[PDB]
Amino acid sequence: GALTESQAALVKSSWEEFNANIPKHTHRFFILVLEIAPAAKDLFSFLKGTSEVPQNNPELQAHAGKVFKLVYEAAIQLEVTGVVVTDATLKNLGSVHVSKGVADAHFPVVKEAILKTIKEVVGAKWSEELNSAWTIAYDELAIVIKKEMDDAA
Ligand code: HEM
Ligand SMILES: [C-]#N
Repeated sequence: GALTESQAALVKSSWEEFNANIPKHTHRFFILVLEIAPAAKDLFSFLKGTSEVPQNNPELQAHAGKVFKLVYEAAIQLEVTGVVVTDATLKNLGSVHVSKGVADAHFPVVKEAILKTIKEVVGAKWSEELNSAWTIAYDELAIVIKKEMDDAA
């Protein structure tokens, strides 16, 4: 699909829609995660010892926000420039994932959790053209972090 001026326009628009509700979209995101894979719970410091996913935990919200911002930034960067740029941040990211016991097969878990989360976020405006646009942008960013993990291991 590439990322036409028209496709980028579509990702920006849908991300703005996500940020518009962090405590919701972020708790939803962790539930979609634990749906696709329950065992994942022991990983998160703020999930351990708990029985259910905390709904107003600042640690949790700050965490999941950061995750979606990163995927959006990635899509624009693709339309403008044609690529995703690796920086200091993406590299520190890669370190912390390894400390915490995270692997590559974990990644389609967090992807589907995000496509599903955005399908839920844009509702009827959903198009093939848009699905195609977020899919392209995750894939392209995941490719970059997995790259930094393997490097932190
Ligand atoms: C493109 C995809 C992904 C993005 C953009 C992303 C982003 C992030 C960010 C920004 C942090 C916090 C770093 C800090 O400031 O110290 C983090 C922490 C973490 N991530 Fe991810 N991540 C991705 C995929 C995954 C996957 C697939 C898993 C496995 C389920 C995972 C598990 C964790 C855990 C356990 C922590 C530590 C949280 C703690 O105990 O406090 N991440 N991630
Ligand atoms: C990352 N969650």
